Amino acid sequence: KNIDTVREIITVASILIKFSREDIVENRANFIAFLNEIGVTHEGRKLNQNSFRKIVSELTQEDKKTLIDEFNEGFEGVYRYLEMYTNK
DNA sequence: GAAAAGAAGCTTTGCTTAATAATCCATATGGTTATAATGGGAGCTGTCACGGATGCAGG
Repeated sequence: KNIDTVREIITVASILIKFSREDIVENRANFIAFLNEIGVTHEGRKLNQNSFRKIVSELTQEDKKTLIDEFNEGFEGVYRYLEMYTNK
């Protein structure tokens, strides 16, 4: 379904903020322009801000859990250091 | 083949918020006090065994 399109969204976000290029995620319209030029596609077309908030909105809680769990896999070296000093 | 229906793509719009005028207030700094006002205080008090460096002295 659309869940796979969201998977490529967060994966491109993972590469994007992983390679020290941050400022293009927090602003939204330029980010959607970036996603449209790299050629992601939900239902045969480009991405609208309404369409973006729908596809983020129309979404299941367990799938969201799956997406953040998949997202945390690249950022493992940060989290091991993060929790090694919090084992109280 | 019609017709409701929902998205694509424009707009607004009530709300927010970051930039910036205004103001006030901590802060520094200095001055200025004209009778006279003339040597401190805890110091521990019940180690101790060695040891080397002064220290003093007579031959």
